[PDB]
Amino acid sequence: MQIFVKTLTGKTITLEVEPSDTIENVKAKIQDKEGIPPDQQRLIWAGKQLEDGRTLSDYNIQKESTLHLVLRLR
Amino acid sequence: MQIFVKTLTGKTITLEVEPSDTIENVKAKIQDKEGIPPDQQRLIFAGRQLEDGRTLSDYNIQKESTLHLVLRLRGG
Repeated sequence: MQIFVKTLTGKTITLEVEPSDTIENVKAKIQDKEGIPPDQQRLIWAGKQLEDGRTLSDYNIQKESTLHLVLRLR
Repeated sequence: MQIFVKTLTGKTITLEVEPSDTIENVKAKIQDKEGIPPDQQRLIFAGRQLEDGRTLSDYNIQKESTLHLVLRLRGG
């Protein structure tokens, strides 16, 4: 299925994912498409930071859902 | 000075801060007003998750700026 990942800087990308994809999986796909290291990525849904071991389905993230992405640089 | 803190779920508050306040200091103020423990807070400005030990001045966060608050809690 397709989801959207938007930064808070106005940048939007599409991703092809599966409901059973883990958040860690999704970060890997974002690295593949955009080059952003997973260690920097924090994905956000329902106002909160998602956990690497949980799946999209776990959070009721469905087709055409929009996630937020913010970056931690340290 | 005044800044705004907004969640990504439509909740907004005002906070009185100083430029020399660290992000950690800001989290303490949010806990004072909202009851949210600092470790459950993440603050965002211009797409960047802010580091706890740096200041509002370090990030060029000026009066009437908006910070985004993202929550962080195991299982949710």
